[PDB]
Amino acid sequence: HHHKIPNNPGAGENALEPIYIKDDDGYDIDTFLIPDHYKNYITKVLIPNGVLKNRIEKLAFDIKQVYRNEEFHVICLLKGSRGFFSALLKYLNRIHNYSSTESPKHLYVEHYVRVKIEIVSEDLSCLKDKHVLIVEDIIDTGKTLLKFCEYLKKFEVKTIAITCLFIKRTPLWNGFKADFVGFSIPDAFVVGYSLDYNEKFRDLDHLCLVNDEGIKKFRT
Amino acid sequence: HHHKIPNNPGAGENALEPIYIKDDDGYDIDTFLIPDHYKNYITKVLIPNGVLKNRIEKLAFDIKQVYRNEEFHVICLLKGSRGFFSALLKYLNRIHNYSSTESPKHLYVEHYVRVKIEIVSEDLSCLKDKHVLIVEDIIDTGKTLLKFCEYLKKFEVKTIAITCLFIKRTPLWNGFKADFVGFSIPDAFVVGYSLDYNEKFRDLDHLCLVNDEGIKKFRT
Amino acid sequence: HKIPNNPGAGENALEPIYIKDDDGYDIDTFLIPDHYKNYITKVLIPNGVLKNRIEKLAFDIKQVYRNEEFHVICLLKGSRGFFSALLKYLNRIHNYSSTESPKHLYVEHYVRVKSIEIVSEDLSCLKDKHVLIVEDIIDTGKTLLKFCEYLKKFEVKTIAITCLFIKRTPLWNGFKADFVGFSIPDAFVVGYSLDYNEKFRDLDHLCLVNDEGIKKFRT
Amino acid sequence: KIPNNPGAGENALEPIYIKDDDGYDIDTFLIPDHYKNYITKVLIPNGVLKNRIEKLAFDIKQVYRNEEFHVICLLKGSRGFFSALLKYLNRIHNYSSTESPKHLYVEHYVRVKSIEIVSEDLSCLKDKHVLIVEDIIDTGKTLLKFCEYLKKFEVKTIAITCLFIKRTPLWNGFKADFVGFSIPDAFVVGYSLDYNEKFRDLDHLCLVNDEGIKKFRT
Ligand SMILES: Nc1nc2c(ncn2[C@@H]2CN(C(=O)CCP(=O)(O)O)C[C@H]2OC[C@@H](O)P(=O)(O)O)c(=O)[nH]1
Ligand SMILES: Nc1nc2c(ncn2[C@@H]2CN(C(=O)CCP(=O)(O)O)C[C@H]2OC[C@@H](O)P(=O)(O)O)c(=O)[nH]1
Ligand SMILES: Nc1nc2c(ncn2[C@@H]2CN(C(=O)CCP(=O)(O)O)C[C@H]2OC[C@@H](O)P(=O)(O)O)c(=O)[nH]1
Ligand SMILES: Nc1nc2c(ncn2[C@@H]2CN(C(=O)CCP(=O)(O)O)C[C@H]2OC[C@@H](O)P(=O)(O)O)c(=O)[nH]1
Ligand SMILES: [Mg+2]
Ligand SMILES: [Mg+2]
Ligand SMILES: [Mg+2]
Ligand SMILES: [Mg+2]
Ligand SMILES: [Mg+2]
Ligand SMILES: [Mg+2]
Ligand SMILES: [Mg+2]
Ligand SMILES: [Mg+2]
Repeated sequence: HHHKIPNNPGAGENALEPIYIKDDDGYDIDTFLIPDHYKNYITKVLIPNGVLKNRIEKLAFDIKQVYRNEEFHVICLLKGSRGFFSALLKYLNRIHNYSSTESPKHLYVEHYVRVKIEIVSEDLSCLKDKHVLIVEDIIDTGKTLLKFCEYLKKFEVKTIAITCLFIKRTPLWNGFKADFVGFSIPDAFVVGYSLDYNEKFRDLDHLCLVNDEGIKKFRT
Repeated sequence: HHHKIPNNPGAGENALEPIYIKDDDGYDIDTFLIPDHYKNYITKVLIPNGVLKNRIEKLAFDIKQVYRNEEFHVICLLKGSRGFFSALLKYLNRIHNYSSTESPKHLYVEHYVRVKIEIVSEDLSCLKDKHVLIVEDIIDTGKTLLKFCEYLKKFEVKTIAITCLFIKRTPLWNGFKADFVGFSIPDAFVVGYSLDYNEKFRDLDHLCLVNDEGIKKFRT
Repeated sequence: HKIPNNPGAGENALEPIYIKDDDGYDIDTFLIPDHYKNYITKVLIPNGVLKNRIEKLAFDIKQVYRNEEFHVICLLKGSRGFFSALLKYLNRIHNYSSTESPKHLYVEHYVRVKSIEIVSEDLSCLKDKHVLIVEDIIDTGKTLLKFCEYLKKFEVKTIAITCLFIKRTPLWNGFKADFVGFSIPDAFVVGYSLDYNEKFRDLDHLCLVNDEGIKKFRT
Repeated sequence: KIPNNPGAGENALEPIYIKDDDGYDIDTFLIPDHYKNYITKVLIPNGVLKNRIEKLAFDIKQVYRNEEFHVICLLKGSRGFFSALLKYLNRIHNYSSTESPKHLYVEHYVRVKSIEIVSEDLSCLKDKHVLIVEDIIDTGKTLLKFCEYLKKFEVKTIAITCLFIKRTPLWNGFKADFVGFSIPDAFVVGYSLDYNEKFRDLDHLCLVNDEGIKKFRT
């Protein structure tokens, strides 16, 4: 197929189905290598580090398939998207190096913002007439991404697409769909892979569920 | 714990329980990156490449726990165990580089054999009074390892332990258990990760099931 | 050791790799993207050397911060490659260490500094904290001198600077890092998140731009 | 096209020239603690090895494109070079849309002693393109006779890829078709290269000091 470049933020019109992580599946602690200082604070491993990398590699492939022959500006939503973002660039670089047929005019430009609606970033005025690809780690209620796309309309961009690693199946979801989705995960608080609980558990390579002890230990 | 070093080949006395791959689960083709030349010959992806490495990383951890501060000789069963073997060495080296308390007399020595009982190797007499760890890719009926352990007992080795990446749940299984098991997989013919079908699909990074077209296509 | 607390001095700084003047590799030696090959003179430092050096820097950094929480600051957007690579090996050390405490590790922070302008969030939370600044390259050292002085306004405990490349420019103001990777000749380099007009960031190797490259991506 | 003159290296691209007396000291990279007192210097970092091999795999695929070729791993010193080679070879095949499962690579494993060969029948290599993967070329005697031994099984072509070639005055003039590094006349270990079965697990290519030779002498 010839894929149209996505330009309807929240719709996910031609979005491919993500990996469906069923309710109450995964692996126990002793299955993979988990840091000793985190071992007593984790219920179970939801998604192994290797699966994440393998999925993102396919996401990077899907993204290149639709942005083939156009330059696009990626926006990293600090600081939870850092792991997802860097892995994405890694596999994007690999694609540009192993398929040939390439032009230094159809590549990507890195941008970094922090969203809390208030924005800590650069001017973003240079995004006019540009293809924007938003890189978010996780969608819960969809409030953050909904507000952010309206704020971005103020800079007169050409298109807005959203890639997301995890979508939580929360009933509080407002219907905001990403155009490139990695995983569909249960309604549980997850940590690891740059996803945190009070700035802890970011360095955990696997996606895990926090137990009662972890929440209590690192509570503010 | 204080672990005894295993010396009862086929018993799996203190074997830790492996990952249970259930019947009729896995991922479709469009989930991960599959080579275009193999895509029409694969039913589904059983185990992603990343899960394999993450489990093997833990196996190397489990292996080091019982062989800590002891020299042991690893035996690679060519040519299907190659991938498992290389990954095992990578993470073993990883452990040695990230530990201030080790000695060059407590490491591992590589040996390579070909089993078709016919054995293609070098001496095997140098294994006298040595700790031996057999590295097998997959145990099906358990006949190969049962005879091989008897033949290996002719060289007066100290101990014989077996690590295995996949054990198939075949009713024809003779009860041979490995001491370090990675995955327990359904009774289906799998390929990928150095596992072949008529010397094909070895270069496939994921563990997959061949469809009917694939079996017919590469039949001799 | 002692934990460094004198930004610009490099009191106990270890000697870095000295990349000599007029050495490196030609284009056909390593893998270079086809779209950048005609715009590159030579490969100065291979991608693999970078990873191996950073892996050692992470070891030196953990040696002095062992049992201490420290805050790493990524100086966007050129330090990104260095920063992510640094965390990878730091996690690696923490993941195999049976003598660690989740209260004593590292905390990530991100700032954008241009020449002096600061785009960030709080940094007031760096009070009574050990600060480790992660910079990709030191040229004249002016940006880092003002930033370390400005950072002194937040009453932090310590300020240490780790740097991947230091250029031997006669314009150097004498600012020394505490953890240096390479000492490079006075030439304009690109690759490994180092750019020329937002280009060449995706280049895995550290390379020198030719005259055509300068003209092509000129503004 | 396909190299078919073993030992000549007719169209071999010149490799990286590691000059006499360059490299890095111990405190430069990560070295295992049980090996630090037994190593003089680091000659070639592990990363340079991988990056060079990645380019070698590219060069190899350029000439074998659209044809089946059989790779031969000379155990057990070529294991490191071989596994990395297959990694990047697979890497190319996984991102290429013009590949054919009829035209890829087939792995073989032989063990060479000093000339006797412990392997399979090798009769399945009849009329096949063969690529020999050797860890190091010193005098070139071992590889010279093996090519003669392999040419009796009626193979189509014989090409040789080598990671390191030593500048020893005892060299017989045997040239490889795909060369990684040209290294000085010194005994190196690491990256599956051994000294009495030691230092194989060493990720960097290093030079053994006098104490190390003394320590692990048989
Ligand atoms: N570790 C975890 N984090 C979560 C979880 N659900 C949400 N979140 C996110 C919490 N969180 C932050 O910590 C923001 C600051 P940073 O950590 O730097 O990205 C925002 C939440 O992301 C979802 C929002 O975008 P949304 O609700 O508007 O869709 C979760 O189950 N675990
Ligand atoms: N790809 C796959 N291979 C399999 C499968 N079941 C068995 N096997 C193995 C087939 N096979 C070989 O091809 C031997 C040659 P090599 O491939 O070079 O190691 C031996 C089988 O391994 C199990 C025997 O040791 P056992 O029956 O005695 O326990 C399978 O479901 N998929
Ligand atoms: N590609 C290259 N970039 C360089 C080079 N020397 C400096 N620089 C840096 C150029 N540069 C920027 O592009 C700033 C924006 P960003 O790329 O997003 O961090 C600042 C320079 O960094 C040195 C300052 O810290 P300093 O002057 O205080 O020592 C160089 O030889 N090549
Ligand atoms: N670690 C090191 N190993 C070396 C060195 N020079 C040679 N060699 C090789 C030593 N060696 C072996 O140990 C054979 C067994 P294996 O190690 O399992 O392949 C053979 C030598 O390879 C060169 C032969 O092909 P050639 O001399 O006939 O040209 C060296 O400077 N360091
Ligand atoms: Mg977020
Ligand atoms: Mg959070
Ligand atoms: Mg087998
Ligand atoms: Mg087989
Ligand atoms: Mg900078
Ligand atoms: Mg710049
Ligand atoms: Mg050899
Ligand atoms: Mg040897």
